[PDB]
Amino acid sequence: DVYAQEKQDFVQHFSQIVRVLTEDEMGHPEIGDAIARLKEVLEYNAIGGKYNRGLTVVVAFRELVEPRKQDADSLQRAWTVGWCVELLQAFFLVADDIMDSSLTRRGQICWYQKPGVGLDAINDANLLEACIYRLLKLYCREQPYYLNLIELFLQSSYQTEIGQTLDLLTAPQGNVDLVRFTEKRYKSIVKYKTAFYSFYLPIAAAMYMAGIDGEKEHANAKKILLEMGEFFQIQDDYLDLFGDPSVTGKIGTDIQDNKCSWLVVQCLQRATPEQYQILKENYGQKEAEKVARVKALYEELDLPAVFLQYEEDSYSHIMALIEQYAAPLPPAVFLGLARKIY
Amino acid sequence: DVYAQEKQDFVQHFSQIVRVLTEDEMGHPEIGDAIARLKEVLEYNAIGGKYNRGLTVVVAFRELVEPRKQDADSLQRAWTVGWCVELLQAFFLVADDIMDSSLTRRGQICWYQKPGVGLDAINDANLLEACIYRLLKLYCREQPYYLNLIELFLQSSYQTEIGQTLDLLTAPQGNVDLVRFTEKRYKSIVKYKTAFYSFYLPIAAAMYMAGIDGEKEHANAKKILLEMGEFFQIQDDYLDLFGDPSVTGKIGTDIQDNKCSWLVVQCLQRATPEQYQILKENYGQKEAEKVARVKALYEELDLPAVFLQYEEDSYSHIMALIEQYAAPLPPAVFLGLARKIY
Ligand SMILES: Cc1ccc(-c2cc3c(NCP(=O)(O)O)ncnc3s2)cc1
Ligand SMILES: Cc1ccc(-c2cc3c(NCP(=O)(O)O)ncnc3s2)cc1
Repeated sequence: DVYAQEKQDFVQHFSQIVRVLTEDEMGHPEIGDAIARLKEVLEYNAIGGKYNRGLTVVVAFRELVEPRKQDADSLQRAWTVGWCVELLQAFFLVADDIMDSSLTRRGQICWYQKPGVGLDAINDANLLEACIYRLLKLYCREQPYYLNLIELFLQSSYQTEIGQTLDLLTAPQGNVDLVRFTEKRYKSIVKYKTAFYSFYLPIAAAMYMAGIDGEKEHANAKKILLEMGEFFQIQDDYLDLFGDPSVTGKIGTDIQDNKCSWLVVQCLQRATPEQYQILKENYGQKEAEKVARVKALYEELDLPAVFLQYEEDSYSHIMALIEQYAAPLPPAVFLGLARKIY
Repeated sequence: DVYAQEKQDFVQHFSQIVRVLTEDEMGHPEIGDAIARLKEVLEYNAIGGKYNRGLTVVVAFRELVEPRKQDADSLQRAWTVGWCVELLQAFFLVADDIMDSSLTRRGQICWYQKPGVGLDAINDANLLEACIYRLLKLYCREQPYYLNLIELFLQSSYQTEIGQTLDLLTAPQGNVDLVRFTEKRYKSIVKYKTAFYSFYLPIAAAMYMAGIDGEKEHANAKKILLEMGEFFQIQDDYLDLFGDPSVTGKIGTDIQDNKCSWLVVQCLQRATPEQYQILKENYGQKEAEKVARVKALYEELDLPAVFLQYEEDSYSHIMALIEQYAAPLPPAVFLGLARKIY
């Protein structure tokens, strides 16, 4: 991977990200205990994932900038901005896991379930978000793209938070209501809640760092990348239930949780009224056999075939979008991502 | 009040703040349900207080700008930025009330305790914060002070969130530990958690709107205003227990809640070891008589006299600070605030 090549250097820069977010305030003995807590919060929640989003900033910056302008300090800013994208994500997850009452995240105890944390994790989460703008100011304050990146991350938060409201409205806990689970609503939630920050954000950020700041160039990249984000999430919903779980590690609780999955959406538009009932009675419940009987209704409806059909169509749609909207960015910016996700 | 004069026009602008935060997205039928939720969140949580912080932006802008540059649109931006300060506050309180497990706020049910809200209020809170930057962009994007205000509000969040961590570390729930309750720690919590956003923020914001953007001018105003914020909070802690409660409406649960109040701090530095014990045994507990016996130990120690003594010293300290650090701002900027708080 062009990712495994830059990965080491990405994770190693984290030590410096942290030093700087705790050292810059060495003039204030008074708040040392809060800054220690902050460190623990950064270490527990920004570390442990694959870093795909943050790393995309770095890879894209390398492909976008003329190599004579990749001086040591330019790269340091790319690593730093990649970590900003990872902290934005760590803010969202720490807060989501509290809202979902999740137990674990990456098979580790969620931060809010640790002894002594509880709902204080709400402030911790907000602190992760604040670190983003601290780092931008520390590293990028003099740069012509400074304001551009501030606005991009604030817009990234807002889109995500809007998509979270939409999700929450669409799939309450303690409420089966499949009338909400439409195709338009599904695409909407995906686009606002995950595709903007997961896919648009990191390429956009490298684009601004590269001086590529035109509205049209960004609109064009966004068209391709929101489309990829849509596919990524649909594949996430398919795997949840059909992914061989040793190939994931996770085990899908989508159905138990009344999630607006891609599966239940397709299911609903493909179902005589007797089918509705079996779903209306088994969706969003805890026991194995009532969750086995939904997996059975999906298998019975060749939704795995439907997915494979969707994955094929989607891949040629994305490639046509690259052909049509990538220029004047090197198509490889988008092709590297397409390769990771297909 | 110079406040009651501009108040009406402040509260009336809220209708427009909301229209604009829900109308600007009329191109996106898809997210209408999230935007309705947002409206409800704004209406329930940004309305109902006295608006002292937001109004300070407006009053200060009027005293700082030459009146030939107070065109209709300039004022609209001042009203809007005042509402930004109120939304920053509404974000903090919605989240604090969740962390504290509070029941009511302004004698109304906290937003997170409303049926159907619960911990979704965490996203709602974050949405209040995001509205700030949406409004700044909508109203102030072309202005030379734009970036200055963005940075000021992000710094205001960060300071507050840091002070919240400090508070949370200092006064856990389920932990009497008076060893943490020192004078230095109290001043620290107050300065970071409430004085920066309550007092520095709104004057600073008007200063930038006025073109007053020098680091020295801001450092000077900050010295005066963090000092006022310290006093305001100390008076808040005194009143909690001794304020005639018809003059407040509230009724102080500081002692029950193991709060790092100004009172328990003074108490501790003024106490033989037998006194420590009575406090160590009665602080942070629920029943009336164990809370009556702390109020008794305070009265017994002439802490009300101590306060009145502190209030006198404080008022001349502030006035000397105004004399010394106000220029070239009109001293009235600071004197109006001193008048509200003393
Ligand atoms: C911008 C970007 C780039 C790549 C990804 C990927 C996530 C992921 C993945 N997800 C595991 P995860 O649930 O994201 O830890 N599994 C296998 N391949 C990939 S590629 C996500 C976002
Ligand atoms: C910038 C600024 C200006 C004024 C205030 C005041 C709050 C307040 C007050 N507080 C009642 P509150 O608990 O703030 O609703 N009560 C009486 N006078 C005042 S003045 C707080 C902040």
